[PDB]
Amino acid sequence: EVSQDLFNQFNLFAQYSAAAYCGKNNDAPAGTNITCTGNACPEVEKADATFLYSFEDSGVGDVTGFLALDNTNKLIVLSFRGSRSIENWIGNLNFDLKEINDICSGCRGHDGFTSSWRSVADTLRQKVEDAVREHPDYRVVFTGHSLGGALATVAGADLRGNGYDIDVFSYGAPRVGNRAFAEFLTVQTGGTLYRITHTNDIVPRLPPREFGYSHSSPEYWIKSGTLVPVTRNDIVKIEGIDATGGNNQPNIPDIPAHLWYFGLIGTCL
Amino acid sequence: EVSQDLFNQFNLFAQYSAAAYCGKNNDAPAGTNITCTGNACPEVEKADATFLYSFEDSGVGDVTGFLALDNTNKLIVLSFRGSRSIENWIGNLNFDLKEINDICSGCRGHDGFTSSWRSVADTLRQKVEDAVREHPDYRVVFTGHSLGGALATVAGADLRGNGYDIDVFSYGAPRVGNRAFAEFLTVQTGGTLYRITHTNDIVPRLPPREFGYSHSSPEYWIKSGTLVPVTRNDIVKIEGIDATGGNNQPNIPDIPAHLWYFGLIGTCL
Ligand SMILES: *[C@@H]1O[C@H](CO)[C@@H](O)[C@H](O)[C@H]1NC(C)=O
Ligand SMILES: *[C@@H]1O[C@H](CO)[C@@H](O)[C@H](O)[C@H]1NC(C)=O
Ligand SMILES: [Mg+2]
Ligand SMILES: [Mg+2]
Repeated sequence: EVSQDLFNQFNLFAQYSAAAYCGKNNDAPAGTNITCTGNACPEVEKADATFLYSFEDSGVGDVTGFLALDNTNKLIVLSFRGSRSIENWIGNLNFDLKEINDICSGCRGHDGFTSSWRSVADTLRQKVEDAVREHPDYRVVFTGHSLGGALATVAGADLRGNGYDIDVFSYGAPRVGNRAFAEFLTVQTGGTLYRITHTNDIVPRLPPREFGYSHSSPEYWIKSGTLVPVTRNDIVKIEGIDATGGNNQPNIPDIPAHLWYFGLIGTCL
Repeated sequence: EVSQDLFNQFNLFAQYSAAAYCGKNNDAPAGTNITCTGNACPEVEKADATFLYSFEDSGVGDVTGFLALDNTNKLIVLSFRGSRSIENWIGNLNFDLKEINDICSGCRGHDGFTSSWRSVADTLRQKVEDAVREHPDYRVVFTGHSLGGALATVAGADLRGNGYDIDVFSYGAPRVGNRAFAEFLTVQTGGTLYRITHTNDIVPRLPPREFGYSHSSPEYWIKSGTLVPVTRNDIVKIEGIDATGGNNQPNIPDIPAHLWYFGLIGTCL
């Protein structure tokens, strides 16, 4: 229940997000080709994909990721990495909200996520703004898995509307803000947010709705199981803020489902 | 390629080997249903498979695994687990041989593998013969991945001939003995050994041939890639002792290939 072209984009940026974990380089020199261990990003390798900027443990919050240039699919991809130990990150995850009137009025965002992007915003903003210059005809995409998907969502909403669209592909991303921030991410122009979830993944269910958090619409839900390859007919678009019938169900969640988004993600062989 | 039935058996015992890693209850009571985390053994869960005897950190070489009763497929499965950390086990691997003339004269086996099996052979032989006694129409299968594949190979060659056939399914198993032991394993009576390898897996290339180690015949080589699903057309039968063309090729080996035998194995999500 998705166009074949959309399914390919979902698959391609899932591998870009996985490359933020399994890239052979975290302190790469700019210009080297992007490769993954254990065949984690086969389609990223097939393209003329090179680094533009890499960062490890930058700002505060340990923001890790890279900015890439794809000459085959005609993209500038900013990819954030999730936590190095997702099992640890889930348990020690804070729930405090912080007023983010700098993005939208009445909006409240997860304090950890918002403050992490700001500490790196001023640096990352020029790196994307220098890349969009030398390649204005290229599509700028923000992507990330787990915490990376949350960072890409905050970064996308903060840099949108300055001359270029920014599309965001998040995989297993947690809730990032309150109802007002969820409404903002749902209708904000200048790019499309693609929020991907997998079965009963626990992370898209955190922080709880009992703490004022809310999800943006729509949701692209993967019904196929863990370690099962994903097809076009295994994805359901679910419209509605905080809608049920997808990842937001009152059943018992699962951690392994967090690591299977079109393939192995969040870890490397 | 292999037949549809043999392909189904290759898949089933790969999950029995993977269950030795990702069994939820390692110190499981006898009679509890066999389940896995991360969907690591869905075919075992679908079957009426229960634990007969579970052993963890047993014997000398930290022998871990379980004996299982499968009433759906009429099987008595002895599954051996590999090393907890495959990377550290590959490095700290001795190449010392020890005479095992009581299995076959002129035969020498890897001193580590043979001594570990002997440290629990008496205990495990009784548990197996007890299960064969109450289910004489059941097939006895020894299986294992990595170090577990080596233990299943030497335990089969030892216990064979005592009234019940013993088939062995090994996945990514290293060499265990000299050429005299390889020819014995190749033509031994009372059961069939299925030695299964994947692309350029490093473990079936250890210990090196230059230290007096040989591989039994034949070889079932999975030529499909890592994180790629296996079809029956992706398995190649290769006859000949120490034959080349499958896993034994003059190229650079790979560790991730060791963790993909029909699915994720050797680690758990
Ligand atoms: C980098 O990628 C390009 C495009 O595929 C390729 O032609 C080039 O050889 C790659 N560089 C290396 C060192 O592999
Ligand atoms: C255990 O498995 C058997 C056979 O598959 C089934 O009849 C039984 O209901 C199961 N019980 C539990 C608790 O899983
Ligand atoms: Mg959201
Ligand atoms: Mg052998």
